[PDB]
Amino acid sequence: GIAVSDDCVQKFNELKLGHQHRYVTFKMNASNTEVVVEHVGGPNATYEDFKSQLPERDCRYAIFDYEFQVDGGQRNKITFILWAPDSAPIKSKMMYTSTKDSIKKKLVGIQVEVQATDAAEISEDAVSERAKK
Repeated sequence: GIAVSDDCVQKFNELKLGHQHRYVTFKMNASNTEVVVEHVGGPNATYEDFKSQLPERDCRYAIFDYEFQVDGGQRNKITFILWAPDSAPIKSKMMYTSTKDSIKKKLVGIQVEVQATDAAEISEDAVSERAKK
């Protein structure tokens, strides 16, 4: 069973507790034995900084601290994202789907979950719609 590295939780806690990162992405390590931190986005990194780097033919996990306004007040939603494009190899989708429960349960405090399989499903409009639901 693929493990989740401690650093994943550390970076997540930095985002969740310290508001230190706008987002963190995660990927399987070279040996497919552990989930590891891939990218760390600074507090002022944009939704596009995150989305533009997702691989067309591989899967990723991510946490995005999604900020929006409701009636002029600020809100945030810790959003977990499974990026699993249809064009990824079946092996890869298999690995990331079957490990999804393990990583989510270690990242305590997720408020919103999104599973995206194509460009429209990972659009900011899609995440935003799900975050203020």
